Amino acid sequence: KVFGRCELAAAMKRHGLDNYRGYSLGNWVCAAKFESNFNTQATNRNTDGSTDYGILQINSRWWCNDGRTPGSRNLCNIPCSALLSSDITASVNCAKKIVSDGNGMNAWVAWRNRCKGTDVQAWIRGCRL
Ligand SMILES: CC(=O)N[C@@H]1[C@@H](O)[C@H](O)[C@@H](CO)O[C@@H]1O
Ligand SMILES: [Cl-]
Ligand SMILES: [Cl-]
Ligand SMILES: [Cl-]
Ligand SMILES: [Cl-]
Ligand code: NA
Repeated sequence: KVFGRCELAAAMKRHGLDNYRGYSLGNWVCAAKFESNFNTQATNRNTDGSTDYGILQINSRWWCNDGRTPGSRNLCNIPCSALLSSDITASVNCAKKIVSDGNGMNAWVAWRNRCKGTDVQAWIRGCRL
């Protein structure tokens, strides 16, 4: 599923992402825009053999199990395919664990390079919420 910008903002807010760990909703919408272009089915292979999954491009190196990243962790205790569902519940719950691990949203390379320090509120402008 490819979300609309305001559709995704609503779903993230319903699942309690808005200001989670101090990150306003626009931060999460911006991150998903640049990690996946709002596509819950996005996947990308990393150079070390791991893979990033779903609308927030969560990495199998640490967070999910895909059966093909030897030596990795599954800290969210989910199959990576659960991060590709049209329902973002699993991605949100895993993102809450990631952002709580001490580094905040710097765990998302696209947020760090393309959202951090910008006017992220622009990403929820015009949505009802
Ligand atoms: C929280 C998380 O899994 N972030 C990943 C990061 O691990 C990876 O290096 C990158 C590759 O483009 O995509 C995502 O930002
Ligand atoms: Cl915001
Ligand atoms: Cl594995
Ligand atoms: Cl949803
Ligand atoms: Cl922080
Ligand atoms: Na893993």
